[PDB]
Amino acid sequence: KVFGRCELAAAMKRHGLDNYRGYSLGNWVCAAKFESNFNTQATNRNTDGSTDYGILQINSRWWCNDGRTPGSRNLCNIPCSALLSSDITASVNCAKKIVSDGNGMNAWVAWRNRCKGTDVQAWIRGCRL
Ligand code: NA
Ligand code: NA
Ligand SMILES: [Rh+]
Ligand SMILES: [Rh+]
Repeated sequence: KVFGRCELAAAMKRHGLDNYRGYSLGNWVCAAKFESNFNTQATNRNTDGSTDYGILQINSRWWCNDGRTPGSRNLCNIPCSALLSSDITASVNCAKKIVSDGNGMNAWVAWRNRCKGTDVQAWIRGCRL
């Protein structure tokens, strides 16, 4: 599923991301924009052999099992394919574990490089929430 901006903002708010660990909803929308272009089916291979999955590009090195990432963890206790669903529940719940892991949203290099220190409120401007 390719979400609209405000549709994704509403779905993330309902699933409890707004101000989760102090990160305003605009931070999560901005991260999703630059990670996946709001596409739940997005996948990308990493140099280490792991793969990033879904709307927030969650990694098989630590967070999910994709059956092909050797010497990895599955800390969200899910198949990586769950992160590609039109239903973002698994990606949200797994993102809450990731953002709680010590580095906050710096876990998403796209957030650090494209969203941190910017006017992220712009990502939810105009949305009915
Ligand atoms: Na990415
Ligand atoms: Na894994
Ligand atoms: Rh939902
Ligand atoms: Rh509201």
